[PDB]
Amino acid sequence: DKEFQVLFVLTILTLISGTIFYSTVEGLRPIDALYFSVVTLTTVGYGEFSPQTDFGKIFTILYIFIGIGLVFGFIHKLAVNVQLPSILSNLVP
Amino acid sequence: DKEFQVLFVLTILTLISGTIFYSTVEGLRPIDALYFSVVTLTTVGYGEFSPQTDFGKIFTILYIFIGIGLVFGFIHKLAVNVQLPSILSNLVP
Amino acid sequence: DKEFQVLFVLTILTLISGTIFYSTVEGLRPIDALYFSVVTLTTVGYGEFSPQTDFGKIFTILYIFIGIGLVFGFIHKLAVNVQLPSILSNLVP
Amino acid sequence: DKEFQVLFVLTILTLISGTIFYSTVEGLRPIDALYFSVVTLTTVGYGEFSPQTDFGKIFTILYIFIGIGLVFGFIHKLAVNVQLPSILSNLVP
Ligand SMILES: [K+]
Ligand SMILES: [K+]
Ligand SMILES: [K+]
Ligand SMILES: [K+]
Repeated sequence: DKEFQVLFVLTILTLISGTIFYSTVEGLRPIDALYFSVVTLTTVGYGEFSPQTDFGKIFTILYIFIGIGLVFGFIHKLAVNVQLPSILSNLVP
Repeated sequence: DKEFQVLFVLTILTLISGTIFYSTVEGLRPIDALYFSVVTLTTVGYGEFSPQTDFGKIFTILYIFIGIGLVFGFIHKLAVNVQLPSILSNLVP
Repeated sequence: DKEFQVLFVLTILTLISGTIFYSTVEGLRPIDALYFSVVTLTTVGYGEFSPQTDFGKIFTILYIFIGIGLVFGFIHKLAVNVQLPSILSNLVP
Repeated sequence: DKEFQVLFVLTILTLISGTIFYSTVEGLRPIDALYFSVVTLTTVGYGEFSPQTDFGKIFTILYIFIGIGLVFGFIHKLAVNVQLPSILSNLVP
């Protein structure tokens, strides 16, 4: 549960970093920057927003490599250590 | 096999939730909303439909984090506990 | 190595099925249909081609759920049982 | 740590190959070709750049199958053998 908290905070900080970057460099609204960061790191990739600048493209490359591991790490812990036990508890009437 | 049934039902409910949300908030046809929900949670992300409203964007963020774990959990069980044995059984003439 | 061969053939058959479906229902050139099938099941999802018909959308939903498991199963075996040993062998001068 | 170095170099070479291919065949700027290669192999798939030629489509199919395993292998090692210990070390004041 300390592992979950840590992954939770790391995920938030990572996404705040993306939000700051894309709003600054690609000129997105903060909400759009946050959304883009999430859709990128979860690898959903809508692409409706996609970096138009080389700085944006280079950062996105680095961001994916460093960020995917921590985002999926958090999702995996969320699924196995949080959602799994919760659904199980519901199954005992 | 009770695990498969549970993951099956959770996946259906999750997708129904997405269908309801996107048809309501983003104004998609139910079929398009369902399709969008699936393409989002499996992380395929065509993006032909992509949320235009901030409510849509914020929900999609939360939906991905909560939904990916249960959708891939179902796919993984479907693959290992259902498809794997089926193909194996076919390989004995 | 029989496991690799089986996953290889299952992957080919799965992709041929997608090729047939999308060329028929969505009217894509066979090459475009094959490409779409691959980009869908590997979850890359360019979306340049994305189903315009409801039949196309419903099939794509089912196709993803049934196909992702077998495609990633093949990729995983290709990586661990084929590429891994190959690169290792190269590392001994 | 020799495993990390090897996966690091293999990832670089794989991406250089993609950069060369897409700039040549699809006529992309090298930076755009590199970006496309990364967004493809990590399966993010923005699709803003998507192959217009059949040669491009066929290569992309083969590239995904051969490349995904080595890119995610590198990401996984980066996450578990590099990022994991680093964050842990930060947690001891
Ligand atoms: K993906
Ligand atoms: K994707
Ligand atoms: K995508
Ligand atoms: K896309």
